[PDB]
Amino acid sequence: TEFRVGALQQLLQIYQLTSDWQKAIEVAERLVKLGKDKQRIEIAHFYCELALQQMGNDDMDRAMALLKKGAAADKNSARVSIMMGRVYMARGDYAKAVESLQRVIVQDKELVSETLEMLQTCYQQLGKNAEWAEFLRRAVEENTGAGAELMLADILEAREGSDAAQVYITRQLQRHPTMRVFHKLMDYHLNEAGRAKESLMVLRDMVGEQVRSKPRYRCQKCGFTAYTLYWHCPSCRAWSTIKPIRGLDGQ
Amino acid sequence: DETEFRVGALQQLLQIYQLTSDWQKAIEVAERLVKLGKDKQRIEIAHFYCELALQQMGNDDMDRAMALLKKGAAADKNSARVSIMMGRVYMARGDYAKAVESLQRVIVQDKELVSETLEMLQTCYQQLGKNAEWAEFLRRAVEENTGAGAELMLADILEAREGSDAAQVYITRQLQRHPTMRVFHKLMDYHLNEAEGRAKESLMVLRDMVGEQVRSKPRYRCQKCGFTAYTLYWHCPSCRAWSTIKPIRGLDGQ
Ligand SMILES: [Zn+2]
Ligand SMILES: [Zn+2]
Repeated sequence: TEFRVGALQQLLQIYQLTSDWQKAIEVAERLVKLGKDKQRIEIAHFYCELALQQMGNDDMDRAMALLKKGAAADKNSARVSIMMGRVYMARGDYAKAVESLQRVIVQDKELVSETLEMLQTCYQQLGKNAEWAEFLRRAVEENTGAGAELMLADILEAREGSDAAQVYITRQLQRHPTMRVFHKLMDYHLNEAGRAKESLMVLRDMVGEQVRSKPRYRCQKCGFTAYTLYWHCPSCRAWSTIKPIRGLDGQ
Repeated sequence: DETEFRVGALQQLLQIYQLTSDWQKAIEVAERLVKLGKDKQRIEIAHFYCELALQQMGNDDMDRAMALLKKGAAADKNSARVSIMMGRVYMARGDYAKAVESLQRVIVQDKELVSETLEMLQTCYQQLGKNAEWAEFLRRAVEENTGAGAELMLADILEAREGSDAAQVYITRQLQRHPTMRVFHKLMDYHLNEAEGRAKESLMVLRDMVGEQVRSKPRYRCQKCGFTAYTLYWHCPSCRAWSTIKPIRGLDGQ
């Protein structure tokens, strides 16, 4: 309908700036039927933002209703799976929280790293700590990143000591080299007491400065970078474009 | 119009000829588009010549290749690839004086490719006995942030005069001013050199792991499509662009 699509697109952008998510859905729904299948992705995020402000009213069940509408809009949205997970955890339904959250593996494998702080407090309190270490082991070799590698490395330093963990990360750091796991060299720093002990911790600190100063996430549209995760990019105003930085300088 | 139709047909011939490595036929079509007003083709014309000069360099015909390179220089005054290939031609003919001249034109044509000229220039300056001027060129190159290759080159030269310690404090300075895994790797070698006692074994295994990443990581990336490569490809196998592959800058690279 020519100029009418332009007016909707503007209205759609302005309604997100004014954090008017319900109005943003109305405009986005019209664009979906006008041929803009890409706004399907953004409608699910709008239900996620609506649900977020329903959680601030404690109406956790109305929030869960918004998330199911969001899942209806985007089956592949990993954000709805994470938020439905937080709900099932709030209710103590730790089994259903693992059934979602693990949906992220099929939805966006670059975001499985985000479901690991939860799913840990889910396997714990479900009584399945051994099944958890198997999940991490199957996640590290599936290449989830330095996050899963170090969560697994912690479990072993407590089950089998500081010596069997040093030999573990050495093998994994070959298979998947990353500067963060190399920093875990403290394992060598637990020994060695001469002139080189005073030569090795200076090398570690150099690595340590880079581990904390280097950003953790980058937008795939523009170059935006941050230490935490954003669903909406504060530079190009896109959705689902910020993923963890994969590489030596990252995870 | 009738001219816009003919332009579109030349572009189709130029595409088919690039794709078949028919550089001679590609130059003919490209020269026609230049006549019509598409001057940006002169960039593709110089690469077409450099592909031909690469054919003649494979038959030890340095005079035929240098003739083609002069034609490429005439099409593209700014092609840094021409300057480098004329360095290889002068150097095989023993003309090390002229080799420095064309290789150094890269500083103007494409500052991101100067690191690709350092090893031949180091060879040109030792053959002329101008090893002291090479050091001055390198200090200027390190300060203009040419890369870890220049930083490491200057660090061997700084050892050939004042040894360790003196070269180390320079590297630790450059490492802080410009962190790279590669320079970090060299800093590790300075810390075990003249420093055995079961901690060297701890450091030596860490230095190997770093060096294992230095020898095996790709150093080049296409700026247009992000394709990475171990060699400097002038024609990007992925997106087929010309002179988009540059050395990877950063921690992962120079
Ligand atoms: Zn962005
Ligand atoms: Zn490319």
